[PDB]
Amino acid sequence: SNFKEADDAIHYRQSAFSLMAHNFGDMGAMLKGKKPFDSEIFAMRAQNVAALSKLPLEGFIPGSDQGETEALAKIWTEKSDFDAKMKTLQDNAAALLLASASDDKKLLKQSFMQVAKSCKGCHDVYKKD
Amino acid sequence: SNFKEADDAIHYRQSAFSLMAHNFGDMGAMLKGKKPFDSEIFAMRAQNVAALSKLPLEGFIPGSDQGETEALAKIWTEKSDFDAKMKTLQDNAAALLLASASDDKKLLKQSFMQVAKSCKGCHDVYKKD
Ligand code: HEC
Ligand code: HEC
Repeated sequence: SNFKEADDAIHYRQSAFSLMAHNFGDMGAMLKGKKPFDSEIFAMRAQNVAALSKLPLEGFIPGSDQGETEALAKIWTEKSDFDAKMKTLQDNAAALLLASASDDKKLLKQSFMQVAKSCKGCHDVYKKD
Repeated sequence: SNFKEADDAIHYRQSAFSLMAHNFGDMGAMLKGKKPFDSEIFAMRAQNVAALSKLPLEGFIPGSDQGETEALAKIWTEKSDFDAKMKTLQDNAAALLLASASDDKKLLKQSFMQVAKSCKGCHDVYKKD
């Protein structure tokens, strides 16, 4: 295994998701007008989200559904669909990174919403209530 | 500020460092023979370390030296030198990513050691004992 104990795998994936959320939420705040929009900071965030999105799958090792985690056990009996949702997150984050190189606000919002749908769609099925 | 409270900034930088350490340590384990060396996994790790190294500086916001943190207060009275160490970490991680595209083991070890010196050199000065 890549981790000494199961708790290390849980902490790893949780930390990657938390960092993803900070960067993704800053993009959302800018698009929603909650803070000033800045195209360079937006692109920096999109790069961070794309890089961070490659990290958490590693942490979903067998046997790491016990203890202090919000990951449902059915992740590991439906692992093919789970992995496919994670892969789609990657593609969507790559599209948002590409969109961040342009200044078309509607295309930015559209690409952002596709990533957001990836986050929520996986959570609704595979994260504890 | 990019963070709602100081504890959020602390958690952010701590999480980025923790993820960096997992990826960096896997490269070290492979170079030291503690686990089988794999050039593709090594390159994946080098990319992750380079991406993650761009994240933690954001978290060192003014006033976030109180509470549950190992960051010393002198980070903020010596912030120029601190930032310069972080920038050098970036350059070193970029060099290790470039080295990971080749199969020269001595050059890989040399580039890895330069990053490791960045980690320890900053810790020795700016992280609590
Ligand atoms: C499945 C394919 C997921 C996708 C895509 C995204 N997330 Fe998620 N997330 C998932 C799980 C199974 C869990 C629980 C992990 C655990 O071990 O507890 C999470 C958790 C989070 C969290 C909380 C992290 C923590 O501090 O404990 C956050 C903030 C989070 N996820 C955010 C997030 C965002 C912003 C996403 C899209 C950009 C996203 N996740 C995708 C499963 C999946
Ligand atoms: C200064 C310029 C640093 C460089 C370069 C690196 N690190 Fe570091 N690290 C630094 C500080 C000030 C702190 C304390 C942060 C806090 O708020 O507590 C840390 C902390 C860590 C940790 C512990 C994280 C945690 O879970 O709390 C780790 C595992 C860590 N740092 C690893 C690490 C590695 C592997 C580095 C090089 C690749 C590296 N850091 C560079 C300051 C600095």
